[PDB]
Amino acid sequence: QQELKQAEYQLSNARNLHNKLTNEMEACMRAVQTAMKEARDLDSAPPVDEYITMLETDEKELAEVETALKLYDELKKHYSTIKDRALRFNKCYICDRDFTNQEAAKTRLLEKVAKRLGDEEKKELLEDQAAFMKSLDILRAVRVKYDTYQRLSSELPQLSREIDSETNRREDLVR
Amino acid sequence: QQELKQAEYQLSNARNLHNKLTNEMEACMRAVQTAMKEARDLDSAPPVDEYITMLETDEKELAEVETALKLYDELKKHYSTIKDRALRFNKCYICDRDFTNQEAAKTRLLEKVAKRLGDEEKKELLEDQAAFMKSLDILRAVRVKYDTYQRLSSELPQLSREIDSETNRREDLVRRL
Amino acid sequence: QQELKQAEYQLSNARNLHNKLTNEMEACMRAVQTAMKEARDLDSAPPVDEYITMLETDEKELAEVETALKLYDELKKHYSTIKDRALRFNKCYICDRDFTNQEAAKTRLLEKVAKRLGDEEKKELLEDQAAFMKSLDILRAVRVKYDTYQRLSSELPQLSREIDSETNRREDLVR
Amino acid sequence: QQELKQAEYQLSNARNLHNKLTNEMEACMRAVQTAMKEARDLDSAPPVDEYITMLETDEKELAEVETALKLYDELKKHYSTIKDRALRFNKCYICDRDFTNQEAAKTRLLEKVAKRLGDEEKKELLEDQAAFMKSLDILRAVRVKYDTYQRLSSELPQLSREIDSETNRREDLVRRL
Ligand SMILES: [Zn+2]
Ligand SMILES: [Zn+2]
Repeated sequence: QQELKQAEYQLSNARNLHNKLTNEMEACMRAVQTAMKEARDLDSAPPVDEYITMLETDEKELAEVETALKLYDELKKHYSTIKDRALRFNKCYICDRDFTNQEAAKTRLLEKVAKRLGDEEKKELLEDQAAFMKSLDILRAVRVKYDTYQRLSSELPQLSREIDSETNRREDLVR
Repeated sequence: QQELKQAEYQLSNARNLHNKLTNEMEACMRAVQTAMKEARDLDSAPPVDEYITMLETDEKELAEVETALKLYDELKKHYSTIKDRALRFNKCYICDRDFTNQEAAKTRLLEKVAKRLGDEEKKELLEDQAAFMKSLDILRAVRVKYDTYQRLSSELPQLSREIDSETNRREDLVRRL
Repeated sequence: QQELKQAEYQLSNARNLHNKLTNEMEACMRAVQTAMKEARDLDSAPPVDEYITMLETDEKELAEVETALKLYDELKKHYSTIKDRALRFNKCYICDRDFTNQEAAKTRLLEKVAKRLGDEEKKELLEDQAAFMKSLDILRAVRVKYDTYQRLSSELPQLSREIDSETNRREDLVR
Repeated sequence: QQELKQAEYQLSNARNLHNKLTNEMEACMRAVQTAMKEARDLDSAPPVDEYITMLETDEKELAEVETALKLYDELKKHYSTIKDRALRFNKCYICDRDFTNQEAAKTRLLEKVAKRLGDEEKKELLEDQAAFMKSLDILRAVRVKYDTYQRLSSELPQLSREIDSETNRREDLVRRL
């Protein structure tokens, strides 16, 4: 008799805890699926297990375009010193030979370096940086909801074992 | 009085949980503090909430040396094509003028590109990439322990206020009875 | 008269040189006026000595937009670290207070920094840097021609006076 | 032979002009070499054609410290508005939350911002701006001398060929006697 009230109370606490934890897990899954759907502009939401890959892709695809942005800048520094020493000082930067009576060789150099540094590349990979940064921010915002979804996926079966064991304890304890 | 028995049972469970959760936050705190001490080889462990600044520091200091390595490679490609067109084809790559009877200017070019080349910059950037990646991995390993320490820092005051309220009810009600 | 032959000889050389140098000055003037017309996209070419003021105009208008580009990037780092901590770590970066039960204050922070992260300004002042660099290169290309025009404007009067002195010499030396 | 004496007269003028223009080139070279020595306080004068790298490096080292000064001022403006909203209105500028019953968090904000507000960095950037502008002005003062030395290095060999032709032809015209 006396401990059956504890067995019933424990089982009731564990049932209600499992229900509440399940609801929170489902909410986190919805939120993370909504983020995955909008982050890449998907027509239907992917499986929750795909968030880790979508986040790693974004973390890398952003780092790639940011390396490429500094790459363009450092190359454009070098090509500008080539053009400047030709225009300002009548000279090829690499071999330090002047262009006196050699205006065609100077013209060829300038027409070459002008084709090394168009602006449309910078426009495009700045648009890429903007899109990958937006997408990564959307996935970073739900990181803690995926992590709670993950730990609740380990905690709910452990609690369910406790519920089933206490259910059998109750079913025995009647006599 | 079954309602007082429930009130004492409800406070028991709460006090015991605040104990279990306090022990878990404190373990999380010791784990993240030792990881912070280890990651930067510190003489004593920093405050628990310096974790975010040194994680963000390692994330960006690693990204910097990885951009610098990729930059060095691209510059080394370009300078190699300059050296190669001078050695293989007797030409300056930029202006398309040969070095026939100009061996001193060819020599100059080659000595210049040889100074825009060198092992030490890649060697020491690779050591820095290895060091920041080690430090970042040590801090990333405890990310989940920092996040639970933080969530428990919200939950313990809420649970503590709930106990205080329950304790007051237990006091007021045992006086009534 | 041997020295009258020598006089008519050097007077003639000076006269022909004054012509040659006059034609070189005029060729330089037309080149720098053409550069000034195309550099700022003018309906008519300006006076030759407007060159130095519009050159140092382009030098400083370029330096301004390049400082503003570097400024925008540094500000965008600060605003991004503020956004990042709010999204990733649920804290305000400045005061180190979390947003638990305060998601309206978190939302206010994120909306405020988003209004500090627009790329229209970068798009526009990258067009400005491209435009001022083009005009500065056009004006830099003719710098040496302008400097020759300037030195010949000192030399031609000096030589002109020489001719006239040798003309008086010749006119005196006939008898 | 009047045509031979006209050829001797032409040769004499070219020879004397080459001498005059050579003396002018050497005067230009000396001036730019002493200016390069002065601009960076060098203990021996560099080769005349290093003038372009010295001018380009002075232009960019000046321009970057002038950008750094503008950077520091805009950062100091932003940090001043953070300090001011905390001191004057008891509030965090970023999140719009007051510091009532939170004066430790207010104190942390103010101490963090005080560690950004360092005036020594402006002193050092102004010292560097002063030094690079002095250096650049020394090199800009000799710009016209270097551009002169450069045009004369094209003209003297052309005139030297003309001499070598006329010195051959004079000797041919006395062989013709
Ligand atoms: Zn070349
Ligand atoms: Zn705040």
